[PDB]
Amino acid sequence: KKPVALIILDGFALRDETYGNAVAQANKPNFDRYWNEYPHTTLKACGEAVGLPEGQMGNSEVGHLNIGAGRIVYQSLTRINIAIREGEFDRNETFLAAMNHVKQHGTSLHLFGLLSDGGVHSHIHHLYALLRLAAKEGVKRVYIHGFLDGRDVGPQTAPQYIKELQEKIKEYGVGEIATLSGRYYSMDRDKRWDRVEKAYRAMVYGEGPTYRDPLECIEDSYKHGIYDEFVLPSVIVREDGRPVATIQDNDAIIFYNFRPDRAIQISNTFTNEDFREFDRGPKHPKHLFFVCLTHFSETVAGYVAFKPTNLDNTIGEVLSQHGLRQLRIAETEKYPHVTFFMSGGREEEFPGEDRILINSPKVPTYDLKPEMSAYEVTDALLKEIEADKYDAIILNYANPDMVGHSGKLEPTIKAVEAVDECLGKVVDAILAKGGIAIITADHGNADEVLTPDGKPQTAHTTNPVPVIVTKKGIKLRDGGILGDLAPTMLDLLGLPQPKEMTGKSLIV
Ligand SMILES: [Mn+2]
Ligand SMILES: [Mn+2]
Repeated sequence: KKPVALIILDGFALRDETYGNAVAQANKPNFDRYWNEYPHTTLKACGEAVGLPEGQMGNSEVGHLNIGAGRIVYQSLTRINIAIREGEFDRNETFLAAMNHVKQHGTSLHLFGLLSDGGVHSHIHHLYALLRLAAKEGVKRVYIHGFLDGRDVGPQTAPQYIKELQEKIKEYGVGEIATLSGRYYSMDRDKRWDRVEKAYRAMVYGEGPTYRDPLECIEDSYKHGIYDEFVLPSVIVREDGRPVATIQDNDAIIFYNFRPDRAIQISNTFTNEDFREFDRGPKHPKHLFFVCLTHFSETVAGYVAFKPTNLDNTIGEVLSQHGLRQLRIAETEKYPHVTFFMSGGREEEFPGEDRILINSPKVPTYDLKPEMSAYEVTDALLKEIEADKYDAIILNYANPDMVGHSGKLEPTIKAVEAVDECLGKVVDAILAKGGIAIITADHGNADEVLTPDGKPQTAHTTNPVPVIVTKKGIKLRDGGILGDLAPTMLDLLGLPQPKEMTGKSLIV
């Protein structure tokens, strides 16, 4: 069994400047030899090249969606942007139905979402559109519960978004910031239900640090070294000390996040009839008209404003269709991208698809353990390779992206070095097995963890990703995009490529 393996170095891109570039500064003997000894090229992993507005950096969802699809996958951010531009956003029946509910049953409208213009999980401009729409629809009571970013934008940038929002609220004549919480608590994706609960109880019970001014809340957090991303779920209160607003029975909630992985958990806490992860308290809110901007999961008992469209014949499906055995492997942090997103937004496994989940280290931030679980993932898979069970393999090494998000150079360099070591073991095992490896990445991050002034850079970059096909004797085209990865794999697998896959094999 000569396996063909697609190895994704999450957040590993190619950038010339070496300043703050942990990818370049790291000692990657393994990666370097393969780059030198095997055919390679770079791919566009951002902007229109992956279904995003021009300029928009890529990410795991977008990245894994496009890699697994073998075509340019139209993204949510773009789609909604167009809706707002074409005046279709204001005609959305789900939004209107939610607005009618609060008006008809005299309740309140609550707006959930990442407060920033990162564009990865949301865009603050989408929130303003809802605020403008709520004002147009005559919705009296509108409350904003913002989740502070600092991961897709500057580490301490919330003040400007809060400011801009406050200005929009005044202009539009509706809205009131009710709570502010770091996305660390309100947008967890590791089933750390303790974090989630914290966000929940601030929102529905008004429990947590209380302030009368959104900005003083932020000022105070920064004062304690707690920045945007990690801001404790706080509650804004009125002159009478009472919370500005708490989610109650029959209230409506519009969660303006369009990325699912970090939205499902809190969405379940709110809509799940029977919920066990933790005790929501006996007086917890019921009968909430819950609206998801896009589809999060079948579990979320709520409506979807922008309904999804099937992604047919993604590599997972073509491999399965041809009786091949495939394995998806990754540690917690990237398990959803190597499975859900890779499979074209599909939850259920394909027949013949196996999955291995390795638990990420039990650390708050991964700068505290740069090697994360890279070693456990390598050992588990090395075993799978010795067994000779799989035809295709999809491995994702989260380290570069996860610790690069810390905005720290040394830890990110350590991370990159840890993965290189692992990468050599994996590819060397593949080759020894007579198989071929496609070493690549979904987008950049670790190529820039410091700003020009030397400050922490906690977000992705727009740099191209590397592409190595460990198959001597071949050449790779150059104007490639992620959507060209799947066709190349099928090419290597010698399987026919579906018409759906509009991408082109990188092999000449
Ligand atoms: Mn990624
Ligand atoms: Mn990332």
